[PDB]
Amino acid sequence: NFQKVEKIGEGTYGVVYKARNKLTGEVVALKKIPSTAIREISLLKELNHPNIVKLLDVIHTENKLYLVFEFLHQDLKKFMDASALTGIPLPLIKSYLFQLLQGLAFCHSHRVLHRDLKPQNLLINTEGAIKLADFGLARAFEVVTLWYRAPEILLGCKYYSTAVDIWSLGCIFAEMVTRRALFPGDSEIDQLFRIFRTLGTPDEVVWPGVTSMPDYKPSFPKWARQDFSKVVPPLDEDGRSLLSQMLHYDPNKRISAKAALAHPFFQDVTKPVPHLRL
Ligand SMILES: CC(C)c1cnn2c(NCc3ccccc3)cc(NC[C@@H]3CCNC[C@H]3O)nc12
Repeated sequence: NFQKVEKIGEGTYGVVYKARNKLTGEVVALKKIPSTAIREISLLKELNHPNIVKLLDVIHTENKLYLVFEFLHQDLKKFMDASALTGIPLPLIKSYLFQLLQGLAFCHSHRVLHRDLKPQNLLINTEGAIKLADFGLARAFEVVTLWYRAPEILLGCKYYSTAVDIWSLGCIFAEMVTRRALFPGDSEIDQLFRIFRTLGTPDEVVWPGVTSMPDYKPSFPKWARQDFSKVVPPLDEDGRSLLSQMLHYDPNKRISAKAALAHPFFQDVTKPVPHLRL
């Protein structure tokens, strides 16, 4: 029912093609991937928001799974690699952050988490919109990147909360601003140790219950924190204050997406259009 145009990427969950529906003329992203997955995925069809890549259809046929998504022309990694010499301008960074926080406040209010936010999962159009892609696919179901993984996941917490998406988004914010990934780990311990080196080794004072976590070891080295002004210059004081609340160790103290939308950093938010080369 779909004509493959080109290979657009390769996810955890299978390979993705830009495709054309032969009956409608519609251009879509076709992703080819147990009764349990079916019901979860079908619940995603109703989870609709302008800052979430629209799931158009779930095609369970000939004992196979295809997800048909809205197509967007560009991802945030490629826009960042392409914006490398001058950086993404601040008003655009802020507008993308604000829109992503809208999409997360939406999903989280419906008790749906992403779990794997990353620049390659954040898709942009020519209208200045940014959208979350693959929402809900990790709960429904190449080396997987760890750079955006929240410390409670890395510490083996089995029951992650919406706080894990705020951490990832925090990491992406820092990266848009500095033009470098914040925590580029290449293994779980390297990832954890890069977080500790920047934010301090967490203890019982900043994160109660931490030393009881499954993969916590008393033997972790103990590094002191660094100042956000060393970590993300040239971000201003409001952006630094928001980021630090998005990067709180304790997931219970981490700001929510809805509180983050009220933060003074967003007082002058606007919706710029990007210069996009397609
Ligand atoms: C949510 C999906 C299925 C969708 C809709 N548009 N789009 C684009 N568009 C950006 C793009 C366009 C042309 C060439 C490369 C990338 C890229 C893309 N890449 C797939 C990766 C692997 C699976 N999960 C999402 C992403 O990490 N997935 C999607």
